[PDB]
Amino acid sequence: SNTLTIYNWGDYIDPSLITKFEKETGIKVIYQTFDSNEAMMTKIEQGGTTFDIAVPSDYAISKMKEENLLIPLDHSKLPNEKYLDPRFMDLSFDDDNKYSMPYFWGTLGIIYNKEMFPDKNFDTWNALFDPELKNQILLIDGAREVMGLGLNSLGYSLNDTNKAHLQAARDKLETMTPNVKAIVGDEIKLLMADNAGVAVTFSGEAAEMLSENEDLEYVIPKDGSNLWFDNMVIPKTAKNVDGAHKFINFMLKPENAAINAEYVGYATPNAKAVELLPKEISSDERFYPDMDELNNLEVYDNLGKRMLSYYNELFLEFKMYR
Repeated sequence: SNTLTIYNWGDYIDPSLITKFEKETGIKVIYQTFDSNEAMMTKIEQGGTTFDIAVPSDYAISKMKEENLLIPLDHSKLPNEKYLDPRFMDLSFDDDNKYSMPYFWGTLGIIYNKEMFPDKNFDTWNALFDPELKNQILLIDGAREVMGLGLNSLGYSLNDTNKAHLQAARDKLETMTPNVKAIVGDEIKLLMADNAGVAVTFSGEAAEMLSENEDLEYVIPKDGSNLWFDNMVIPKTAKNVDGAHKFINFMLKPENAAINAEYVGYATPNAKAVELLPKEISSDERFYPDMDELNNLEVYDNLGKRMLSYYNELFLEFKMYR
């Protein structure tokens, strides 16, 4: 058809690139946001003819593969793939990029106000359980994120499928509850803006936050955290498959990738776009770390429908205690 329907995370594109795309292709873009991979998957699983593009994380791509929910990409319609950094390609969630193309990548970490907590060390997930942090923490509303930090706080993998370990992680996270002001998503950056003094959320949200408030700092705990990749896919709900390839190729153009990274604040996977960014952005090693610095991070795995649903049930219980 002549309409393209995009499903993406909240606060995760420069709207001016959608305008630019529409003007350049004559395609009309419809754009719906989601707040988690779990919400996105639920909707895509209902089927019908809905979305031409979705932007799932790593494990969700592998899960959507398992469910036969993705359309293989025509790489001949994607010549801008050559500009991507190969370190972000051919990763185990989507071998040979058969189904997906890198959008943004990042980490998970702690954003804290250095003036509020000058005596604290957020180098460990265990700093978050300090009883001086009563009602101080804004936690990302994400099951893999929060179960993962609970597991990591115990010294376990964020992909642990030992049920005894998962129950231990839920019990641990219960002990954090007095320190939790709210469990929220995109609101965090606004709630922390200097218009609670600790947040756990994604690197790009932290980049935006730190740029507006000098007193904030972002640290990735040294006892392990998450490294993630969000990639564009064409779900089987698609009607405008050609248009979808056009959008993907458009977003792989370096000037578009640079504009997007500059506006949104997340790290680009596009090796030519990095050059186009202002050096104050690209030189920031909290957001553009050296690959050695990432050697203690773990990428979420698709644990299967049953175990992923159990993570979701445990996270929901944590959410309900309070």
